[PDB]
Amino acid sequence: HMNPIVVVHGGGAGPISKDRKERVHQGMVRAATVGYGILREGGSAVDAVEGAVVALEDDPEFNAGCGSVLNTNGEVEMDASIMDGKDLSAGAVSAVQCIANPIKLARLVMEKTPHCFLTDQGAAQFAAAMGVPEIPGEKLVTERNKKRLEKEKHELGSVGAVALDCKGNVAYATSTGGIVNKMVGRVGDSPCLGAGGYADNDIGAVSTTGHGESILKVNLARLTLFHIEQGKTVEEAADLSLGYMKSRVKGLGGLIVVSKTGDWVAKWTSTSMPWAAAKDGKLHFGIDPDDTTITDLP
Amino acid sequence: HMNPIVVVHGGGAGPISKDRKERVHQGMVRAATVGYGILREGGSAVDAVEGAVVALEDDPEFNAGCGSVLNTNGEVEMDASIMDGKDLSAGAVSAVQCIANPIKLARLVMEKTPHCFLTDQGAAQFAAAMGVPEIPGEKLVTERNKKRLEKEKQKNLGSVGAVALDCKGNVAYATSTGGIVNKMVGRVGDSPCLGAGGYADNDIGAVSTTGHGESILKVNLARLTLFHIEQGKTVEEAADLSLGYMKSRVKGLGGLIVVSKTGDWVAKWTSTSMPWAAAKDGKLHFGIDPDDTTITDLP
Ligand code: NA
Ligand code: NA
Repeated sequence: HMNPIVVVHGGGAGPISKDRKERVHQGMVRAATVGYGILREGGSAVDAVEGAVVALEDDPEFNAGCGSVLNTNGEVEMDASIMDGKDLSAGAVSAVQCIANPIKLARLVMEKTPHCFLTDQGAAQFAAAMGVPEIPGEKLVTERNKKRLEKEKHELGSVGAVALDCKGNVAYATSTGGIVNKMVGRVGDSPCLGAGGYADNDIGAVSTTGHGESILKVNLARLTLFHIEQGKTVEEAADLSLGYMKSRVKGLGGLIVVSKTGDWVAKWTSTSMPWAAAKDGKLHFGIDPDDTTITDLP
Repeated sequence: HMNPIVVVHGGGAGPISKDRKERVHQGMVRAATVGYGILREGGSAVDAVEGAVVALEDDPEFNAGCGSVLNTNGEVEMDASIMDGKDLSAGAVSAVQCIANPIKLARLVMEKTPHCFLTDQGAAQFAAAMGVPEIPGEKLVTERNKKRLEKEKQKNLGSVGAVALDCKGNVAYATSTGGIVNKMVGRVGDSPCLGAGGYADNDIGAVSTTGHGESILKVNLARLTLFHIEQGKTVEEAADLSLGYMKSRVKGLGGLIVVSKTGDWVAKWTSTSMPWAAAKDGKLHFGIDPDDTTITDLP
């Protein structure tokens, strides 16, 4: 049987201050631990990435769940998606408001409905009948996010995880608040199968982050896979696809990928992308290029 | 300069009833002629795909705008998307109501925002603010469809779209749908979603798709087709393969239309029927079933 692995990422974004790097280090290791945990018990690729993403949704350092950036109206409107490489079963939501964990609801969409994509008010109604707790806006809002909003007015990207399990299934999960002063009801790549992620057992899985208009226009995650189906290393593929994204539509960001045969990589063309990976009891972490650290992980 | 072409498609599903065939014909004809009149007057491919799909939106006989299916509480919710092949520029709208032309609203998203994709109340607000009219939601609601919803109490009647190659060698697609009848509030399918409902790139071509929304999304059918044309596959060979893999892998059935950078084109489907029409070299081709392909002169 396979050796399981989880890979996680934060924003493919600008350079991050070195106090915020510490809470970022700890948050990444956390999400990674919840996913590896579940795996190491022979659990599924789907639950692990869901585990991991959920831990970054509940952390206000990251641009997903609580700590989601604010739209034009200073409100949190969130996107998330999930996919299982075995059946290509999938679930997603756009523009959801007033809940803790948009990624759970994507998973609720994947397994309770014969659809794959619910948005704004219809997602919010599905939530009610699944009894998702509806909570006030402020509980997701951080004082940092109000400040940053007046900055781009008076003139931290997606989060995600990929996994391979001890059975050989892969999955991806993605979630985000979108972007600062985004138009109302703006939908990013994070809920667009192929763009914000893809998962196929006969290939591998990918979670992306960056400029989401760019990402959607090149189908960045499925493109990364196209390079692997042509038999490139995982490294090369990400580099062709990220490299295509730069040269064709002037777009920066990054992605994490795991192929069906065990290998995995975290690459980016933006400045920094927090990331972590947990395989064989070692944990791999980093933010800036060629700055990795390996630790041990129970 | 290349000879321009435009292909249009209706929904890719079960057989049409005799009483509708000539109605569907009249729709496909006017939508293709319209689009090719844009291409006759030096028009852009984006302009060509847009107008051919407005036709279909306007026509009560097709599942988009006027005549879209109803969701489970009896209302119309519409998705559309459009893409410029030159710079990969795009716009999309999901779950929109009470506007007459969603494809037209998708165009404004591409043109007049920092964003590729808008949804729901956001989309209402943006349409309203850009001078798009409000129309009683009752006007998109037709009789044929009321009897489908009550009866269902799900049928995948489909989507309409278009692809075009304009005289400069630019490609484009537009896809629009009312979706699957009886749907949950807020269900979005393949049509607004780039790489699935359609994809356009000057480097390879343009595709638009129809069928079961969820399956086209899963295998990313439009982009998947263009991957194979990249590999050497002809437009017919790639449609075969991309549609075969959706059939084997997820057991979805649909159709597509595709036009290459050279102006090679095909209509292909694995569903029983798919209304399609093309205009090219002063000629108007049209089928619904396999082998019925008529080819009359276009004046
Ligand atoms: Na968060
Ligand atoms: Na119509």
